[PDB]
Order: sequence, then structure tokens, then C-alpha cells
Amino acid sequence: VEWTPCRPGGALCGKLAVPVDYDRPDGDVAALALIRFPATGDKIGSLVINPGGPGESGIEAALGVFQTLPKRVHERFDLVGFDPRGVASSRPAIWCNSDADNDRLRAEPQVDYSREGVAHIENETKQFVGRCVDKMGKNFLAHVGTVNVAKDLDAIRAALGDDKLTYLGYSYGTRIGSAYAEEFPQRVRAMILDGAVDPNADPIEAELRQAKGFQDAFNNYAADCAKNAGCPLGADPAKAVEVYHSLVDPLVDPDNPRISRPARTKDPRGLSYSDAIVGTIMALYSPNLWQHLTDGLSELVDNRGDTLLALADMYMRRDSHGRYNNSGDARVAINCVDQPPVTDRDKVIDEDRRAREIAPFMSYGKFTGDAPLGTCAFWPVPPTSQPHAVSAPGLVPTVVVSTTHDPATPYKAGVDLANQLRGSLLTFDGTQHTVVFQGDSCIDEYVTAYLIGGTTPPSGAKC
Repeated sequence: VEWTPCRPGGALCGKLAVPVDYDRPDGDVAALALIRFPATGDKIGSLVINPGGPGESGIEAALGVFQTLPKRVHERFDLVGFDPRGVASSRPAIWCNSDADNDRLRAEPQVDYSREGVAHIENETKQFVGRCVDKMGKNFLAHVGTVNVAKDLDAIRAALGDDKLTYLGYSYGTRIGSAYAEEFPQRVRAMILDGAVDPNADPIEAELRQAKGFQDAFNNYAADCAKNAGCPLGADPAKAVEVYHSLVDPLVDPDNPRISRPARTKDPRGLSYSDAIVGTIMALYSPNLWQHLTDGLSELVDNRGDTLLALADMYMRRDSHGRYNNSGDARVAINCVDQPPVTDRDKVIDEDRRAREIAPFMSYGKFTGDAPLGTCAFWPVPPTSQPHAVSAPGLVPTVVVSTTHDPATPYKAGVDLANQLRGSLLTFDGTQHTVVFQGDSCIDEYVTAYLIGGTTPPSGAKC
């Protein structure tokens, strides 16, 4: 890797070629983008991070993380982020939707699960999969999965001059981690997995656990807000879900589920029901955003939706010129190849039945007896991985950080990952998704000690 300064730190940027198909090593090539913040003291090696998603840029993440890196870590490690194959600055980038495509979807309430509804959604999905194949070709799409990102990660380790890998992975990044752990166990110096993905999970049950996670974060946010003056969800947290629906349900035409009646906003779009739900989900990643949710809901009381629109934009990664980054398109393409998709109609219909009961804050009206297949049921390229218990017997002891009320990657998933990995569980008591290098000096203390000294947290370490 020829490094160059970056066109906000001591930052150096560079590229790395990897083969698109590893079985055809001298074929098409991808250029992975890399950023590096050199260590200030005695360098142990590079701390390579990944934010997850998938579709999330590691370069962007390293820039953020840089501001909150502890001084002992920054002394001893190059902070290094990278964009996985097909993501962000890596070429070729995954793209399916135009900016207009994304906008057009987000304007729809996406709430009608009648047969006509389901046919509509499923038709949009086919057109989406078509735009993917059109712009990317089936070969690149076939090899964007974690199984090959794991292999890129070893190339990155090597290219960085490290004998063994020191890795911090958040969320989906914990899948990269455990995958790398299984293929290159003898190359792992240290590894922290914060916000855990259990590769052995049933996809449907995981989804339903994630729905439960967000409904509980909703419960927690609303109980908090109920103690506060002028809570837009009311002073009785047992009624917050209903009150929430009295605020968002009118964004859908009562006699016709397909008609959006958006709340007024300074932006031309206004706020659709779907964007209202998305912005809510976004705010529930972190208590840091609870104030914003409370603002967004107070706005709704006046038929305004500016803050919720801005939250959904944050989630959707839409800048203020209405341009999207490719994280949405990459996320799907990568998710779709990491496991076999659910194609059974009945299971999909049953999940919806169960989801409406587990997470009412998210569901609109009544169970209809029908539900759409996910985008992955229509993928033109087969899964390059498959659910299994992580098995990496000689793996160095790793640290899994799991948060008690994490809506995105629930606590138990952290427990199970640590189990399979035979590593350490460090609990964070909180209602948020991930926590490492995000202000909590206790967590950071354990993580610093593990990174430098190799010292794992004691059994039952809580923080």
C-alpha cells in the first residue's frame, strides 16, 4: 500500500487490490480504500476497526472513533479503518437505486399488507434486484459476502505489516470478526466484538428478537419521557404505544392504506408514516437521540414532522442535497449472500403475525393474513455462507461486549457469541446499540487493558 496524506489527523490514505473472486485470483480486481492514524508512541501494530451495517464505511468510522480513542490506545496503535469490498470508497461500489428511487420508496406508507399491497411491495423488490444486476453484474454481487471480506481482512493485515490482527468490530462487524476468527485463527492477536451477531441464529427468530429489542427500547425511552414535562407520549408509559399511534397513524389515509398524508415539514417531502417509523427506530439506537425523538413527536402533535424526517435521513444516509451514500444498497447485497434467504410464504406470514404482537409500536392496523417476502428471497446469486456455531478452537481469548437492552443486537446474542468463541462477556447496562470508545470510561478501561496487556475482563464483569 502506497500511503498518501488525506484529501483531520495525521491521516494517511491508500488502496489495496484484492481479487473479486478468490478462486480466480488473476481475474477482476477490487480496490479497497484504507485510512490510517499512526500511533503517537511505541507501536504494537494496527488497530483495525469496522462499524458494521453492512454498507457502513470504516474510513468514516475511524474518523469518528479517532476523536474518542483513549490516549493509551492511540499511543500504542495505528488506528486503521477500511471500506469493505463494494462499500463507500472501495471500487467498484455497490449501487442499485437512484436517489429518486430511494425517495420514491420512502414516500410510500409501506403499510398495506393486503394481497394488492404485497404484490406492490414484491414488484418493487423485483425491480430493485433487477437494477442491482444491471449496474453490478452477477459476478461482483456473488462475491461481496462476509466470507470474502474475511479474506480481504487477512490481505489488509499483511499489507499493514502486522503478523497478527488486532480488530474491533461493531454490530455486523462482529460477523466479519467471527468469520475471520474461523478462517485465520492463528492470525488473531486480539479481538473485541461489540454488539454481537450470532451466526448460528435462525434468521426469523433473530428478526423477532430484534423487533422485541426495539419495542423494549421504546418502552424504556417512553418510561423516561413520562417523567419529563410535556411528554408527547403522555405521563402513563402503559399507554405510550397507543399515544404514539395516535400521532403517526394519521400520516396514513384511514380509508386507503396506500395514501400518504405526510406531516408538514420545511423540506418538500414532508413526513410519511414509513419515515416516521424509521426515524423512531434510528433514535432508539442511543439515549443521545431520545431528546430528538421527543422533539419529533411533539412536532407531530402539531402535524409537523421535521425532526423525524431528519432522523430517518440520518438512518437512510441522505445528505442535505438529497444524495444518498451507497450503504443502503450495499447492506442488502451483503446481507443477501451471508445466509440462505427465507422463501417460505407461510413462515414469512407467521413472522408478521408474531411481530405485530411483539412490537406494536411498529405495526399498523391489524394482521391481514398476508406479508411480503424480503428482498433476499429474490436474490439472483446464492448464499456464500450459512448459519452455524462458530468453531475456532485455537482462537486467542477474545472480548464480546454486550449491552443489556441493545435493540439492534440483543444482549443474549452477545452471550451466545462469547460462548461459541469461548471468550469473555463484558456486560454494559444500558439501552443502546454498542458502547466501546463512546464515552464510558469503565468499558474503555477494560478494552484498553485487553488491547495492550492482553488482559481479559473477569467473569461477570459489568460496566
